[PDB]
Amino acid sequence: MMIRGIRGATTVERDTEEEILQKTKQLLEKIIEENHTKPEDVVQMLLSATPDLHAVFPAKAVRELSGWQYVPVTCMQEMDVTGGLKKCIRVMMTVQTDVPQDQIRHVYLEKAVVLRPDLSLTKNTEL
Amino acid sequence: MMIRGIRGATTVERDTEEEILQKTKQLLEKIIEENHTKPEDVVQMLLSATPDLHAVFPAKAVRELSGWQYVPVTCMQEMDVTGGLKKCIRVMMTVQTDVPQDQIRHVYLEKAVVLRPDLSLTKNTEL
Amino acid sequence: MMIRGIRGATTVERDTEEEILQKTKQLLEKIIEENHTKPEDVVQMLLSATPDLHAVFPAKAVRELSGWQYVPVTCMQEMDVTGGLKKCIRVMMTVQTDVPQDQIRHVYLEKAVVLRPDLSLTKNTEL
Repeated sequence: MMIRGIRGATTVERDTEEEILQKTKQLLEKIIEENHTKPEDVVQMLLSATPDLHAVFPAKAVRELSGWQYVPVTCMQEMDVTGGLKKCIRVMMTVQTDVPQDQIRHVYLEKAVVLRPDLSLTKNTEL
Repeated sequence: MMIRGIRGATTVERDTEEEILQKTKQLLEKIIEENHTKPEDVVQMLLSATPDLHAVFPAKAVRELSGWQYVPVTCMQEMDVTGGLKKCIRVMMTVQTDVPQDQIRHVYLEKAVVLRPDLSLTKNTEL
Repeated sequence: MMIRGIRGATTVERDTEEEILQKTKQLLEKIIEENHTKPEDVVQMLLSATPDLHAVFPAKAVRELSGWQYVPVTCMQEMDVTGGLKKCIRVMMTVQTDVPQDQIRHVYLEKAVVLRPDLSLTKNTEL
């Protein structure tokens, strides 16, 4: 049937394997929870990292998640945009689903919450 | 019906936000003109930029295109190839469509016209 | 029919066009033979290269393979992980197939044999 991309993004405080794995895992887990995604219905996944992250391939966390051992995943370098979010891991998970495009739940965590499309910037936060 | 990739590429003269969004929008518009693509039929999109481009994520132009705000898109850095076309933006748009693979209209604009494969289906269907 | 990614990887001894095309073509042919892949059933392909490879886009091997000239493909840079495999080409081939996720045959050649899930761990018996 129809297939849909699911986006997510998250950040780490430091380029360490523990942080990259933990935050990638948490991001994937939230995407799964919000979209009700079963690993057998995942076509494939891509994860990107900004060029300030080198400790580990974030795909390791996907490969270790129980039940996800056959999900095809690979990584890539995000483009280096001047002023772009630093230490950022992004997902493109492709899933078989009947859920319409405008109801798919994309997930933005940690410092990537500023990437939510739903928000306008608050001009005065205090009064 | 089936899912198919549509490829595009374009270039800019300068690493500026207005040029990268303008040429990326024009490339998407041309893809829509030629393939008749409706945003809800797009599974997902990937945009790449050569590493001489840093001013903006080209995906911004997709996110701002009227009706396309729910199309999942993310970017990546293109490889740096010796002699590779400079200042180039490429797209891979994954869509649901019944158009056969050899009729999908891949779009090469600006200096990326040098990338077109110049295939001959008139001959390939025969010999 | 379901869509599924197929993963592959290989390596070259030298960053030359000749070796990159030779080893990418070998990798493609092996994926095709293990999965019985027909080009019209390929949605699209992505190929990544480590940042030590500049001589050619590995996608040239796909564009030049007989009957694959309408398979949409594009490339990206793999992320630079410390101690990541050097001179490595990775593939994500998206295909229409009824084969179960756990029976897809992912192909890892040359020095990328260490990326086989069943070999990646062998070193744990030794150090």
